[PDB]
Amino acid sequence: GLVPRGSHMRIALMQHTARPLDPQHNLDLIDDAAARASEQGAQLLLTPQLFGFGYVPSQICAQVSAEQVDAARSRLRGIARDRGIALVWSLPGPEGPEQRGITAELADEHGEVLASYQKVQLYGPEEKAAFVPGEQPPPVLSWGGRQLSLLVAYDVEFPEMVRAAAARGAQLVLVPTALAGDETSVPGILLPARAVENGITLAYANHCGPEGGLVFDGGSVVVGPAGQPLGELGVEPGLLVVDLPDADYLQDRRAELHRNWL
Amino acid sequence: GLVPRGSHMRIALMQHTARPLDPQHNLDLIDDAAARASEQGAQLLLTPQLFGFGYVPSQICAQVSAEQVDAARSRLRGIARDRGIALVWSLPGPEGPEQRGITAELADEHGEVLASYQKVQLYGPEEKAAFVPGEQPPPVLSWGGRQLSLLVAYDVEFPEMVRAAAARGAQLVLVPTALAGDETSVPGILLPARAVENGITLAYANHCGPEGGLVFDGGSVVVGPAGQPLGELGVEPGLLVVDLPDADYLQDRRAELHRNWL
Repeated sequence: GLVPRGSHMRIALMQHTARPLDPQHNLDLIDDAAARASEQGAQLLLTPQLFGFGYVPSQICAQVSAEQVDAARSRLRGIARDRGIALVWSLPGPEGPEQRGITAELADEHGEVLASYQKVQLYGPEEKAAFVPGEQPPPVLSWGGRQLSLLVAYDVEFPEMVRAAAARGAQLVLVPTALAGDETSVPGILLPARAVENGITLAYANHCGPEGGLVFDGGSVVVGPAGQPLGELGVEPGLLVVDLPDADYLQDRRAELHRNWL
Repeated sequence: GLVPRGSHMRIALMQHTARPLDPQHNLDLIDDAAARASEQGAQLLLTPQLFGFGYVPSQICAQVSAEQVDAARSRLRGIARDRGIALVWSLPGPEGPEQRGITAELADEHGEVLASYQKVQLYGPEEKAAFVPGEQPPPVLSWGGRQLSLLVAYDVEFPEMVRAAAARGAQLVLVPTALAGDETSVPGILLPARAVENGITLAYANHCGPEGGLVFDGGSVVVGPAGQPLGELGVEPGLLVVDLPDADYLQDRRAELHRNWL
């Protein structure tokens, strides 16, 4: 509907089912979403974890080459530019299959890659066998008038990962994910706390429906600093569009002691 | 009602209003609660932050001597022994008024003090003016067949404080508190996450009603490892009695990186 008059930020989250090992199908879905989000006045689209090749870690390790990942990455840079919308995607990283991790990248509407991040907290034995964990803290960068940051999936369930972003100035944390198994506690209990305990907004974009032997939960959501859903989806495919509004835990935490007690 | 047949743990939480600077009145209330919890088969009673002198930090600094704190502490050890119930209380620490912090202590049913902890995360300028912050991590100790730990009030709102306890083996974290101002996000949003993200149980005992110029929220609650309230109170005085049931975030967290990124 009409954008708020001021200077403001409208984001979109793509929730959909990917087909394993079919990047032309999955990237076409991303392109469709990018066009629809831009038409609705969104300035950025967040898409889910490993959407381009499907959430199939062992198959990605066995079957998807670095040249194939690069071809999908160039296509995605192309969609950000061609649809004139900033885009956050998540693919395998650019190294060989035995060296790369799971990453998220943000390209601006000119297609320039502003930030790349490698998932630090791999989930379960198949991810750990298929991917190398990241060793770097989450990036934080100005975009659209706020400080954005990236994390991936299981990362957000650790308070330490969100705090690492908020410590570097993050105000809006964008999280591609792939969560199955009817795990309501992640978006229902953990996400609202990560928002409140840092005073930030988080956007969480999941797959939904049957894919690669799992049934994904959907439940994509944007949670504001009071832990309230600003918008949310259920279990069906959908494009969530949200207008964002413009204790001091982050000052008060005794970080020099906390660091010694983890 | 009848205790479960096995080896099991039944705890009680005292939620009530204290009178500022009137330890004979407030400690009598604790004694009443201890007797009632023991009669109902509870093995431990958790009571709220600074209940013995009321939640009045600046007045405690100005008016309550170390000899007066010690006299209340001996009375409380006496109630644990005489009512035959383990007791967790929270008083000013034992040093002079300008050196002491806010503490929580656990005495067993024999009146032996098993653990003492000094609140690390002071809340707001009046606490910071009246008390010295603690510098030690939360204690964790076997009692009743589980590993118990102590934190105080604002501590629990920092994920790092609960993680410090769970890292040392805590399974049941006991939290005297004093929270006013209709701050629903603490027990509604933060506590359930602290339980889920560590896989622990937390018990949270607040004041309620008008006291020292504030109106306390009540909302005392025991939350289990799925983030569900096992029992909970509203805004009126009450004695909550709960029978406790008998992802691996704690193994998976990359603590050596997290410690560098806080």
